[PDB]
Amino acid sequence: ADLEDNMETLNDNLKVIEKADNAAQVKDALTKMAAAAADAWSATPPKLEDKSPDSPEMHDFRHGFWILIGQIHDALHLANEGKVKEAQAAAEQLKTTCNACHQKYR
Amino acid sequence: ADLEDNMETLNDNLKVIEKADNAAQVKDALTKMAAAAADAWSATPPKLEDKSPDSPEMHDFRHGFWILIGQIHDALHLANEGKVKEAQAAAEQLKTTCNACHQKYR
Ligand code: HEM
Ligand code: HEM
Ligand SMILES: [Cl-]
Ligand SMILES: [Cl-]
Ligand SMILES: [Cu+2]
Ligand SMILES: [Cu+2]
Repeated sequence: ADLEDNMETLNDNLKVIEKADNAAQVKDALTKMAAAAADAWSATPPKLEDKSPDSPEMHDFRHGFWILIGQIHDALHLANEGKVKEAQAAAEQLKTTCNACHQKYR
Repeated sequence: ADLEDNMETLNDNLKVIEKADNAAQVKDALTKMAAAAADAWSATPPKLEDKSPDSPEMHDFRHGFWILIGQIHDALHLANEGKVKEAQAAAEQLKTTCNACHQKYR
């Protein structure tokens, strides 16, 4: 529930998806990711600790989780359509969204 | 952070949106809604208290917030395009997602 644990869950489940052999394994990992991002939403990263809760930076930080949550859902839908490799590929591409936030706020 | 508080935030800001006369009012209310939904993600509703956290019903409960969060985002994007009335209309139509969950799980 702290920001570290949420980030590990995100990281770990990205690796679970990469190594997965069926759609159920992918779905489970993706829902775990979504829950971690949702929980991360209310956090203040150390580098934005001096900004007000409703500053543009804090809004944008939260928006970074918003984008990720949408994209995790896109990958979930691919898995439900039986597109295992495509869902795995979509999950890998999530790193772009991971990195976008890290570059600004980590 | 309770399920009650989160539902009030959601309800109250839906009313703020309806009464809004500018884009900024609509944007702010929508982000507060998204934050409440994200926070509600980890909750177990009274009716699903005897179900396991990874039961289909619990996944579907969480999925209800997932759908809502995407739809709030859609309304947010309308506002950012300057389509204020359209964003207000989109926010009002969120109620069907509100009700979809209430019907199953409230
Ligand atoms: C699936 C996507 C993501 C993955 C796999 C991921 C992974 C990680 C990992 C493993 C760490 C700790 C290791 C390190 O700092 O070197 C970390 C830190 C961090 N992440 Fe992420 N992350 C993701 C998405 C995001 C997003 C979307 C945001 C912002 C909205 C974010 C914000 C941060 C911040 C602020 C830290 C530093 C934490 C601290 O120092 O307390 N991350 N991330
Ligand atoms: C913007 C849409 C929503 C609005 C305006 C809203 C509003 C409310 C309000 C005012 C209440 C308290 C009144 C009552 O219980 O009669 C409530 C309760 C509740 N809502 Fe919602 N809600 C929304 C979305 C959702 C969603 C998407 C879910 C499911 C994922 C959900 C699940 C629940 C549950 C389980 C309760 C009862 C909680 C308890 O008794 O402890 N709501 N909602
Ligand atoms: Cl911390
Ligand atoms: Cl499969
Ligand atoms: Cu879905
Ligand atoms: Cu957006």
